[PDB]
Amino acid sequence: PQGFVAMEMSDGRTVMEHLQEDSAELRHEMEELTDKYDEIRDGILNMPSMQPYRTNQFIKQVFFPVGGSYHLLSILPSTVLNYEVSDRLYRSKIPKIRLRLLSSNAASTTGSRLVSKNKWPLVFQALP
RNA sequence: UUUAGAAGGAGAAGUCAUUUAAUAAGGCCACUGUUAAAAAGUGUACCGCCGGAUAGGCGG
Repeated sequence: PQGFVAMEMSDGRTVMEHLQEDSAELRHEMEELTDKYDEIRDGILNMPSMQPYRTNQFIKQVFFPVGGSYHLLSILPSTVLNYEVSDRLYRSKIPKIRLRLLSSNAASTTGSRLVSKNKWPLVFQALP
């Protein structure tokens, strides 16, 4: 579905936009291929929000002091910011570094759409 | 109690061949360097005698 949604129609706009519009062009296109179009659209537009329910050895877990007690933070990285920053730094003169480490297979198994698009992100060079 | 904790990046190799950088030219004019210092520091040692004496002591 992450590939399906990312396709561009004849006007160059995403299937996401045409689904949100329920555009007659997309309805006509899909109904020529399947009768399930209404259920596909409803499922895509009604995807649940990802909720944390557990933790693992692999998530970075960090103690932070609060009033002499310590809370146990679990740090989640942000993909929307990583895509946005990697985009905006591609078009600016700021001192920047490109991380080029993820393979395509590794990026795919992160399971994100944006990480598959943004496998080699640009990032700020915060150096002395 | 720290985006915690972990890590072998590695082997090998012909860069070669050739070449007009030339032509020309006013750097000139003016100018107050200036007053005042103990070279000190005994620079330095000498010649014998006792002692197997390299050790360690002596007179002048």
